[PDB]
Amino acid sequence: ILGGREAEAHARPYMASVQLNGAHLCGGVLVAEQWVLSAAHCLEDAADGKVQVLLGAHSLSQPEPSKRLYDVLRAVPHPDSQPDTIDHDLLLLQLSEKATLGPAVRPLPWQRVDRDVAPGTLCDVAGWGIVNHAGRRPDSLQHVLLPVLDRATCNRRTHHDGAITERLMCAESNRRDSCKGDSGGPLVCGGVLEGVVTSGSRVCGNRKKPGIYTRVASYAAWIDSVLA
Amino acid sequence: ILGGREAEAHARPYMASVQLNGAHLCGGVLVAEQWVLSAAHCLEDAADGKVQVLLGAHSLSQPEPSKRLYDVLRAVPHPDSQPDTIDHDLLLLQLSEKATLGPAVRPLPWQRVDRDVAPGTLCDVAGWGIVNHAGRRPDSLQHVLLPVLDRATCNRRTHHDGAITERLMCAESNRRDSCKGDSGGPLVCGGVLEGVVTSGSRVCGNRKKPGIYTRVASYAAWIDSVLA
Repeated sequence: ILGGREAEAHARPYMASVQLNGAHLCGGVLVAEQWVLSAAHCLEDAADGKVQVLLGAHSLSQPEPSKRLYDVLRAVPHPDSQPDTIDHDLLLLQLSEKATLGPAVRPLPWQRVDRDVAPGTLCDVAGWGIVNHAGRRPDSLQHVLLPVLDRATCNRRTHHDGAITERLMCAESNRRDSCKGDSGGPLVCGGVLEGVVTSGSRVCGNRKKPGIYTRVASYAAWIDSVLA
Repeated sequence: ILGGREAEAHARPYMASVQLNGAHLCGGVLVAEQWVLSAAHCLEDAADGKVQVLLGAHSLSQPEPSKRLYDVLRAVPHPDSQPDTIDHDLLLLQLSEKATLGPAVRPLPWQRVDRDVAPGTLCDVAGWGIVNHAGRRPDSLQHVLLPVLDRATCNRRTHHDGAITERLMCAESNRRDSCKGDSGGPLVCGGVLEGVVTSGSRVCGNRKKPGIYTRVASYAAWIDSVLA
């Protein structure tokens, strides 16, 4: 997160860190007791090793009683994920067991009505991604409030040139923005999960290249079937 | 609503007024494009007449551009609802057509994870019910912030002595409370629907007799089956 602030201790209990051999790789959001939503491009770059999910954490390096690591039994793609759609694709991670819930670990309901978030709405993005362009990695969870950008403006030739489809949404990237290591993390509006960070190799903090989040309402039926 | 204040007009786009022969009878909450959640008893026990649900309203009498009346195609009470109890006091009403969504009309996501809300949590209840012990009714929507009360305290012999099932929850009622006409309406915590105001004769604003709300998380499977 660029131009953000350190989040409050464990104020976002659905927040997950998808890890690769014990190192933060991408964000994730706990969506059921045994399921975490993340970005497919995340698991693709998952080096060669043990993928695990860290729940109940604030600080990545300090011991905390709510911190718990789970193994991923499997990762379930959706119907039209292919070579070329992977940048903005979702992935459902199934934990080795049901997560122990409490004040520092709790699923977040997601939006199930396919209707766009009104432009200008302030949504919260959290993550342990890059904090400056030089690559400073934070220890504690960061977050920022970003206004939703209307798709029309996001698709201008000067911005994303028609690449933003009905399954994606944009947020302003004027200084404040999500970046490298924030992908797979939540975009929450009004206490409801509306999108998932799916940055890819996008430049950060450039107002002309707004942040991209794939809309979870678009995949509600699919999430439903796999969780049931 | 007792000890509340007038809610900011159309700030709660999911609020519905279940009406009987043109008058407000119960509160309700829009949970899908064509479905409204309410309390079974509030409807089932009343006098005969035409049932309609009013969406996009603030004032019950003044014309407003977002206001729309919908007929009900059918009502699906919970199967275990009985006239001699307040358990399973949920009712699903199917609108004659899909509601026209917009800034003032929008469904509210509900809790699907079974879980209890942490005691002390501040939840918002809104409704067109009685504003005083005399039985005065407001023209505009009112709301009040209530802290959730743990089940053990609520089940004390001095409070609701055993009556509160695992699928019921309470909220404090010390001079602030939901009351007659508020039944069927939403108890919202953190932007997500957690409870539905239960029907049942009970005094209002008495701190010794807390407000009882039906926990929607315990009925997720049933709700899902009717909405499919």
